[PDB]
Amino acid sequence: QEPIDFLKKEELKNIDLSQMSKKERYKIWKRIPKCELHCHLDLCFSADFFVSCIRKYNLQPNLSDEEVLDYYLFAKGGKSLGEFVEKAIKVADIFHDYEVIEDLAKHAVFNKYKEGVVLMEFRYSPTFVAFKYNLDIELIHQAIVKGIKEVVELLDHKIHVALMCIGDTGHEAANIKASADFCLKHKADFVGFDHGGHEVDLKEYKEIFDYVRESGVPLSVHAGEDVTLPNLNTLYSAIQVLKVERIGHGIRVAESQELIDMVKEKNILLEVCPISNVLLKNAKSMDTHPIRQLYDAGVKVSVNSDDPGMFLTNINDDYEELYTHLNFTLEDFMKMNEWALEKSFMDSNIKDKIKNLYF
Ligand SMILES: Nc1ncnc2c1ncn2[C@@H]1O[C@H](CO)[C@@H](O)[C@H]1O
Ligand SMILES: [Zn+2]
Repeated sequence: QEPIDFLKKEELKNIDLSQMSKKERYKIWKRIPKCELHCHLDLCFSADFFVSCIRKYNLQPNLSDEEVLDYYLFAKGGKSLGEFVEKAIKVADIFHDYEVIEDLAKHAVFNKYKEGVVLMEFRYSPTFVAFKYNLDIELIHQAIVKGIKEVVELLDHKIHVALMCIGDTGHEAANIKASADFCLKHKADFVGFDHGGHEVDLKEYKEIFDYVRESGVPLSVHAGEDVTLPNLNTLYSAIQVLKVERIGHGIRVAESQELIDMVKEKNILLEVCPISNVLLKNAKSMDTHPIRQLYDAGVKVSVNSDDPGMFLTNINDDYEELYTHLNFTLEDFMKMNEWALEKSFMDSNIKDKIKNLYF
C-alpha cells in the first residue's frame, strides 16, 4: 500500500459526499487520482515555505509572518490579472540563488504528491525566475530539474512530473523569442511551451510559435482568461494561428458558440483554474463560473490550481469549490482527470501506465 488509497471508478457510487463535513470531503478529494496540467512551479509554494524564504534572506525584518503574506501574495484576491502580474513580480524577491530554487521545486512536487496528484505538468518562466537577481537561466533550469528528479526518485515515481517552458510578458527582462530558443535547446526536458503574464494576442509572434510547434513541442498558451479585454481575439489567434493543443484558462470560450464548436471540433482542452478566476475577478463568483456551462456544452475541461503560492491554496481546494458551488460529482472529476491524462504532453508510455494503474 501507499499513504493514499486512491479512488477507483467502481467505488465512486458508494461515496456519499452529502453526508460529509468539509474535513471528510477533503479526505475524498485527496483520494481522487488527479492529473493537473496548469500549475506555475515558480509560484507554487505553501505559506510556511514562502515565509521561510523571506526570513532566510532577511528580506522583511520589520514585518511579521502574516504581514509578509499580505505584502507579497494574493490570497484575498485583487481587481484583475494586471494586479496579479504586478504582485507576482514582488514574489521574485525569493529567487535569491539556485539552492532556494531547487528547494522550491522539491517542496512543490512533494506537496502535489501529498495532495494525491499522480500526473503533474509543472510550468515555469526562466526569465521570470532570472530577472530579480540576474540569475543564469541554464543554472535555474538545472536546479529545477535536479529538485524534481530527487523527489520523484525518493517517491519511487509514484508521482510523474513533466515540465513546460513559459515565455511571458509583463516583467523586466521578459523575452518570448529567447524563451522559445531556451525551450527548444532543452527539448529533452520540456514537453510543451506556453505564454503567460499579461494576456496578449499572440498572432504577432506567429513565427516563433510555428517554429516551436513544428519542432515537436506542442503548445498550450494562456488565452481567454482576462475579462477586461474588449474582444476574444486572443482565443481566435491561439486556436487558428498558434494551433494550440490546449488553452490555459480559456473560460471566455463560453461567451461564443463559434469558439465552443471550434474547441470541440479541434479536440482542444481548456485548463480551467476555478479559484484563480474568482480571485482575479475573471469570474463574478464560483456560482457563475463558466466551467459548468463549458462542461455541459461538451467542451473538454480539466481542473487546475494555477498558482498555489500566490493564492495560498492547493488543488483540492479547486475540487472543493466545484463540488460545493457548482454541483460537480466524483464521476465528473474522474472524467476530467482522464481527459487531462489523454491531453497531457507527457510520454505516451508513461501515460499508459498511469491510465492502467488508476483509470
Ligand atoms: N493565471 C495566470 N494568468 C496569466 N499569467 C500567469 C498566471 N499565473 C502565473 N502567471 C504568470 O506566469 C509567470 C510565472 O510562471 C509570471 O509571468 C506570472 O505572472
Ligand atoms: Zn496560469
